[PDB]
Amino acid sequence: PKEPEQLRKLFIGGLSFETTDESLRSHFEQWGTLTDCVVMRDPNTKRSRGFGFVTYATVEEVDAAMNARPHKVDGRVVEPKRAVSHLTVKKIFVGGIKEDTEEHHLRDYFEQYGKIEVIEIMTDRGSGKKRGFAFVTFDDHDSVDKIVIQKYHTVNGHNCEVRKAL
Ligand SMILES: CS(=O)(=O)N1CCC[C@@H]1CN
Repeated sequence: PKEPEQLRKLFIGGLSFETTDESLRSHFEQWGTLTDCVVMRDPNTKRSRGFGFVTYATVEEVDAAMNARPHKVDGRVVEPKRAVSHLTVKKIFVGGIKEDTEEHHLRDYFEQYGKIEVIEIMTDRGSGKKRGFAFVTFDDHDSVDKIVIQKYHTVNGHNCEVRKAL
């Protein structure tokens, strides 16, 4: 029961024009089995378009590669990102938390996706009452990318709606 291929791909931007299918594969095979690895090139000149993609056998292998950033590939720091579900942001909206969800609930849950920098539990401008949603800001976009492709998020017993923010 393999994870969907779309969830096992990493788009690699910022490639050296010298990077090849073979050299990109040799690099990223350090973090797992690669079922696909392509450098995008011009159809007429064969000159590199400066980006490519690798497909791992499992999602855990994608995580391993992302946790090994920064990647310097053939002398150039590249920019890996998970495939589109790119709106590259570090902040999420968390809705459906009602009035009893506190900072530590959100922190304890979301800290396993990435390093948290800000947690903002929203309150009513007039009364101070909790409005039932929050924003979490991480230090890096991959946390958010992992979060928003999950079907479900359960925090403080609530089934929450989570999406990318601004
Ligand atoms: C992640 S990487 O393979 O590009 N690279 C950067 C420094 C550590 C490692 C070299 N072994």
